[PDB]
Amino acid sequence: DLPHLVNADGQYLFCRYWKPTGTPKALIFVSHGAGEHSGRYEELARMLMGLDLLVFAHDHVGHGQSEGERMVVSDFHVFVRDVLQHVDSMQKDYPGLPVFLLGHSMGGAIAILTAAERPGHFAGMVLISPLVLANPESATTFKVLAAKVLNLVLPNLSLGPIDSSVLSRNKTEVDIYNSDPLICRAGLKVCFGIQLLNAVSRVERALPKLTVPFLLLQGSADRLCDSKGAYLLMELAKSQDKTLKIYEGAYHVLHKELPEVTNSVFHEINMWVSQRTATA
Amino acid sequence: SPRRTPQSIPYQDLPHLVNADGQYLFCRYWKPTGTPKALIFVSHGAGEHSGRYEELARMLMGLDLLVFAHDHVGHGQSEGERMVVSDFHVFVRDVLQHVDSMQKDYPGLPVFLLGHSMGGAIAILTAAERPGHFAGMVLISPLVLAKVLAAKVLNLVLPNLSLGPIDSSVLSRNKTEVDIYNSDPLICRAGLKVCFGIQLLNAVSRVERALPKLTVPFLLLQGSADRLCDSKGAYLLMELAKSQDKTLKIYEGAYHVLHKELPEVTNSVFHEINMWVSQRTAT
Ligand SMILES: *C(=O)N1C[C@@H]2[C@H](C1)[C@@H]2c1ccn(-c2ccc(F)cc2)n1
Ligand SMILES: *C(=O)N1C[C@@H]2[C@H](C1)[C@H]2c1ccn(-c2ccc(F)cc2)n1
Repeated sequence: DLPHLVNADGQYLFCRYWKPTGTPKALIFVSHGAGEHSGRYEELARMLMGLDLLVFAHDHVGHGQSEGERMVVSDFHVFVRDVLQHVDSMQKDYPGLPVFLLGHSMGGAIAILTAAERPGHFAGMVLISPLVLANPESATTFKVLAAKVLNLVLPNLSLGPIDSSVLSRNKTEVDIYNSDPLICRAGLKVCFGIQLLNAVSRVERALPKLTVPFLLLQGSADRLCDSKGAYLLMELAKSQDKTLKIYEGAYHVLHKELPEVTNSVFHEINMWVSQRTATA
Repeated sequence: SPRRTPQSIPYQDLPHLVNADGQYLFCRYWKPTGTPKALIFVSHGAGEHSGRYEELARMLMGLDLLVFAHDHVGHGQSEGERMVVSDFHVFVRDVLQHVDSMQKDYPGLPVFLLGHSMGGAIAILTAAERPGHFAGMVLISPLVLAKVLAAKVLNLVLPNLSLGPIDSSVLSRNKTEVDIYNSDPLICRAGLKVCFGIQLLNAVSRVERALPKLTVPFLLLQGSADRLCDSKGAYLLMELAKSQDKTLKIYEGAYHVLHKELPEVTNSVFHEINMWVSQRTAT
């Protein structure tokens, strides 16, 4: 019924496309964060489509309108494999077009790992508060063994839900988040918590070989992805073209923050992609 | 006899200004053909002078900005004992004097600051002294991160006490630019004097205290392999400044003088400044 793709595990992934009227100048894959879905990138995608980019996305397995037990994954690499499947199909239909990646939170870790798996393949990456660092209190050998032990008996045990007020200072956007039926607001399950720790460990190992151009957007008051991880990404990535923008006092969901922040975010992505699309 | 530059040119033959201490500062102007859209002050680094910003200034003048500069006291064609200053604030006071004179002649125009190394610390302190006054600041490897006090009282018995001259190869990976640096007679290549090193430590301490009140928009350009201004200081400036509009660009493997680095770096530096100032000049 709906636009979709069938992944290597035989699971249906819901697909979304924002095709410009004329010939596309470039392709851009949108990778959403944990618990959310591709429908939340409607405004960003419309802005990008207005630059003559063909925007495409899928809801990651266990998210939005895609199949899978909610916010569970056999191995974090499944997300990367599925992005590469979708990118490869699009590129076959649009040969020679440059391909960009845009990712938020966990979607940002997926984008990093996707570009690290295919060096020199992506024209650029836009990262909005990417998941790159674990809280040191949750990554100790003791806490990892405790989580692994707990995983054996109660893999679906919830770590408790977050206070949705840490997502954005924009109260209306918090209320939109809280009433979207496609968002999973249930607490992080132990088994998925371990997969996010695998994602952070894999990101850290990938940075010395990451050469893709990137734009990194980060809020200074983000309680989910600490701003210190954005500074470490700027320092450790080997990319020759890297830009960081810090939004003072902003929370996690920068593209759904206070209008002053959101307008700047859209403008900065517009300018950065536009400058690297003319280059093609 | 008429007052002359340290290189014996009468100041009456050159654009100049006289600072609050009665010292002549050599001035430089790059005025666009038509009506200027904005003003931009260029603040040079320690040991160098305003003549090294010729190319950057021509690019900015091409955006219809009126570019202006002076050689800091004790530098280039200005007066004063070489690379010595009574207090670091003298540099800030003199920038404000020049900015205030230009603004009187061009009322209502937005004013930007562009600074490299010590010139960047001057730009930060200048904007911190006048909140909401400057439209923006472009910083190229600014000086933000650091018992020579014994040597300060030992600079009463040994005034010329210096730290070793730096290895010019550390400034840029571009060998031609290193050779240009080494043969410019207006550059002071002598090692950093202890009394001046203390003033640079005062600058860094004052920059740290100014950051919680710094709100000016800024663009920060920094090389990852800079041995003079460690890249760590650029990350700390991004974190501690209260500015709502702040952008950092890191040049992987680049040295200190980014605007005179390898062509791939220099071309990006010029382009990024062009785009950043242009977007804030349209306003
Ligand atoms: C920029 O204008 N610079 C002047 C030359 C290079 C950077 C060096 C410099 C600036 C500040 N300091 C300094 C030295 C020691 C110390 F403990 C603090 C500051 N050196
Ligand atoms: C992005 O999609 N992210 C950002 C980061 C995980 C997914 C989210 C995060 C950080 C900390 N926690 C968390 C969840 C539940 C809990 F009880 C305590 C911390 N989720």
